[PDB]
Amino acid sequence: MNIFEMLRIDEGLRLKIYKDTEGYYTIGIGHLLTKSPSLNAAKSELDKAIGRNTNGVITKDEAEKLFNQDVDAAVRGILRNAKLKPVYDSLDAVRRAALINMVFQMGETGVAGFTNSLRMLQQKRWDEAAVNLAKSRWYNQTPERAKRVITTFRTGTWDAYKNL
Repeated sequence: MNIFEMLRIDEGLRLKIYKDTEGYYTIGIGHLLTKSPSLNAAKSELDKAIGRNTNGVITKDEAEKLFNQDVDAAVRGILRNAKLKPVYDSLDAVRRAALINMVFQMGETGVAGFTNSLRMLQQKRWDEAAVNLAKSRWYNQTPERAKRVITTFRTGTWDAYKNL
């Protein structure tokens, strides 16, 4: 398993504009288009994103190309972030995938806010950190996905995804 397969499981793949769990306009593999309520604002961001008149529908290839960029941007974001970088550097390869997953979902800013959890991860207190991460809107809102990510941090294995 790898970050790509992992995220592909957590986000799914949709070739037509859809609303995400928060009610926002999304397409492909969890690619947020706009927080705006206008389907029209969404289609416009979409076309700009793809470079063609999509009319709200994209191909598998287009979806994947957006996905590749988003993963790259997630990694680079962590590497540039002063709160995130040190945690990332401290982690083994599987857990690193878990931090990338959070960042792809909630943005750099969002994850950087999990101050206490970040400190625990850095200190390698797995169980403690898993408990702290669960005390969040994040866990409350998307508990199935949050549980898979948390288990990944707790065990350092891909068990939670081997199921799926």
